Amino acid sequence: GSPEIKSKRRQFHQEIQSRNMRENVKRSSVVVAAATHIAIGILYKRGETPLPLVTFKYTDAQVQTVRKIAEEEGVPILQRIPLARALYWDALVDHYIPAEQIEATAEVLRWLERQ
Amino acid sequence: GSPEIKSKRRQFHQEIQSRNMRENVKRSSVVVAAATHIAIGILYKRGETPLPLVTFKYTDAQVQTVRKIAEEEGVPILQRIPLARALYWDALVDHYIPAEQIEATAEVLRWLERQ
Repeated sequence: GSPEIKSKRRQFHQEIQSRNMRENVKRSSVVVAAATHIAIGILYKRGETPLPLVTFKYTDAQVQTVRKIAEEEGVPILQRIPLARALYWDALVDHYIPAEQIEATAEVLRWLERQ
Repeated sequence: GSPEIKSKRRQFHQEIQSRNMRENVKRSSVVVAAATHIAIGILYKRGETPLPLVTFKYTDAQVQTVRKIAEEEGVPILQRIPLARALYWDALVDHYIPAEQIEATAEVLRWLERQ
């Protein structure tokens, strides 16, 4: 895949998703955020997901609502600006994380295990 | 305005816009892009617009379509990754550019005047 086809895949898999925001937050393990700009959902369940999965991407004021819902549902949210940005631009929703984001995502999930 | 209200304003002014992509490209002076990721429209007309105005923001595969339409309509497109990103995150559509982007936007418009 060319960068162009990657961009088509990203847009398509965003558009085909049929989940509301609460459902997306609730099914996530953790939210990686850049406050007021980005929220990315990550799902990782040992022996279910072979790798962390990106569940959602929201932006701007939607991040406020994600924070409100995450608090209600007991999903932790962490400020990781570079990871949030990289996943925003490069990840495909409902797919495993890109290789380049493995190290940073594992660091978040070690934190999550401690939480 | 707090960063939170800025994010609400960005999202609102995006949602209230009622223009299609061709109309947005056609009314722009130049498109600032990060290929396969971002396209931002800029309008600047001396004595009409006191400052450059952000006309649109598109992402992912939509950038391909913006490039196709820009070619048809004679609107130049320039790769400026840092400016495209900064406008993506911080600018309000249908408003003048943020102060921090004045220098980089003026550089693009000097180029445009030469074109």
